[PDB]
Amino acid sequence: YDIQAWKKQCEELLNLIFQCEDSEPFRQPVDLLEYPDYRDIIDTPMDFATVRETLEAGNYESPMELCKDVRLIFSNSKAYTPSKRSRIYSMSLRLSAFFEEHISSVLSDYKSALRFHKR
Ligand SMILES: CCNC(=O)c1c[nH]nn1
Repeated sequence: YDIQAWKKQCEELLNLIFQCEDSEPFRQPVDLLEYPDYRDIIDTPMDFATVRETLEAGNYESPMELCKDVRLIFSNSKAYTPSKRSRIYSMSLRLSAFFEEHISSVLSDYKSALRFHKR
């Protein structure tokens, strides 16, 4: 029933993602000195510290908005990878599976609570 519960649930999931070794390439914005052509390929950079900062600033209204930005971290990795076998892309796929497995109940509980609120 709690329409605000998603926020702490997302904070806890972000904490788990930061402890996961697979999140290392995605914890901070991609370094342009490391990947000089990054902005020629990626229009909208995204990373987990930016997601956490947006959440802590009170700049997400719903967990769907947070989801959209986390999914953008993974689609940017898929678009930038030179190979479906690359180390960083392979890390992104495992981390995406872990994220999707955990965000499912957050989204469901939020949408259910909002439907109850507007009944
Ligand atoms: C963190 C920026 N690099 C990537 O997303 C990447 C590199 N190889 N495969 N994907």
